[PDB]
Amino acid sequence: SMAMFYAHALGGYDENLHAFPGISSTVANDVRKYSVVSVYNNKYDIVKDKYMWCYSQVNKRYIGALLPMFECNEYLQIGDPIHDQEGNQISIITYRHKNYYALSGIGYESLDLCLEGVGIHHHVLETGNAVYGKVQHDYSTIKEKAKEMNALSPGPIIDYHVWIGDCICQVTAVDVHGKEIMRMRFKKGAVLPIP
Amino acid sequence: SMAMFYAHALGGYDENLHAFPGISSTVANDVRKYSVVSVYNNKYDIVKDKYMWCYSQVNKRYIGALLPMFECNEYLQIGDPIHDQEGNQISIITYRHKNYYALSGIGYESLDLCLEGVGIHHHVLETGNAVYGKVQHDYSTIKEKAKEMNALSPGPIIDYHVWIGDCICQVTAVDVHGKEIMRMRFKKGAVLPIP
Ligand SMILES: Nc1nc(=O)c2ncn([C@@H]3O[C@H](CO)[C@@H](O)[C@H]3OP(=O)(O)OC[C@H]3O[C@@H](n4cnc5c(N)ncnc54)[C@H](O)[C@@H]3OP(=O)(O)O)c2[nH]1
Ligand SMILES: Nc1nc(=O)c2ncn([C@@H]3O[C@H](CO)[C@@H](O)[C@H]3OP(=O)(O)OC[C@H]3O[C@@H](n4cnc5c(N)ncnc54)[C@H](O)[C@@H]3OP(=O)(O)O)c2[nH]1
Repeated sequence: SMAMFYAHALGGYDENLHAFPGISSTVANDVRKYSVVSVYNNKYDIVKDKYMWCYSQVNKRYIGALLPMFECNEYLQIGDPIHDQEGNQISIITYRHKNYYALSGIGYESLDLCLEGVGIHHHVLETGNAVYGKVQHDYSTIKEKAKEMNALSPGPIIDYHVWIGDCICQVTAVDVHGKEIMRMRFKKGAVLPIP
Repeated sequence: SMAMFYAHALGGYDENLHAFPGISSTVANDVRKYSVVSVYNNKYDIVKDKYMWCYSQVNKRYIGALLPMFECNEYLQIGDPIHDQEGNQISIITYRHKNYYALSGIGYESLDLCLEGVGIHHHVLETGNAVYGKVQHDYSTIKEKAKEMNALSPGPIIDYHVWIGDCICQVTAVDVHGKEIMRMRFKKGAVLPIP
């Protein structure tokens, strides 16, 4: 039966289907393996070694992941089918950053959250900056901040912070005092979508 | 002057130094770029496309990461220097899995936690299994469990679970009801150390 893809931005989230950033689908395509994709008889190259951090928030559920992206100067519409080089539909158009479009599916490093009670914020990580909790700065400032917060007892997580940089991505969680409760690091460079 | 490396297992953790699994160091070596290392003038090959999830727990702080590993049939002792091909020390022996040794430093995807109040548990992710919260099972069972828990309101995180598989690694966090509050996925296969 035909593979279906529903755009979350058009109210298409379905908990029974596979969940990717901006997409609920009846199939689960591993989109890491594609170097070329097709949209309406036009071929586009997947960018090597830089990705797009994409996320949707549907039904108090956060669905984020590092996705492959391809360069296309033409305007493509949300929901347009994306094909492989054998005519199979593998995704739909979702997110964009200037002339780059995300290829959503089973992609790279991902973050899923239950959004009730916590907040989430997205930042561009400036090159050369280190990250602690809800702040980013030069290494020495961050190191001194971390040592200061070492005296405090950890409280419950209230906010998550996503840091998207040219060489690395990170996700931190803080309590009400700004103490870093958790840090994950994704060793890839990426960009954020532009609405 | 001279790069220093201190083994956490020998009480060497220092908050003022760079922190990696099992190591506090005065330098931060990016160990992703090495394909061969030297220990006692003998060369060993870094394993392609499979890694070791290593962690130490020091001063109520969890320091884990996916690290490169190399195959060595000889016995190497914790703290023994690891060199590159040019004779420079880049790391020390830390963790082992039979004939594989971790190369600790700035590695691949990482997880840092504040251990006060929450617990952390490590699991081998069986091939073909999906993960929800504190359980791993076939896809249909996991989807059905997730939908059941979708009705519950999320509570505070009390436990983290690390899932190390042959093709993927995941970290989830659960509340007291077993509801999944958070999921990160690392798109790499790995093994756990054997004590
Ligand atoms: N979406 C997604 N992104 C990835 O980057 C990725 N990498 C691997 N996999 C695995 O592919 C198999 C299915 O193709 C699954 O074994 C999946 O393993 P898993 O990643 O271990 O998660 C178990 C399911 O459980 C899902 N859930 C998690 N929370 C919920 C929820 N509240 N309601 C409904 N479903 C939930 C979770 O999304 C998931 O199911 P879906 O594929 O249908 O999305 C991925 N899946
Ligand atoms: N350890 C480590 N593992 C990696 O896989 C990695 N990938 C990149 N980097 C960056 O390298 C620069 C320094 O080499 C830093 O900019 C760092 O970016 P960042 O990872 O953004 O910075 C947060 C700093 O701050 C550190 N802290 C975090 N919590 C504490 C604490 N309680 N006490 C003391 N320090 C703490 C945290 O470990 C850290 O500093 P350290 O290197 O000294 O470990 C890594 N660092």
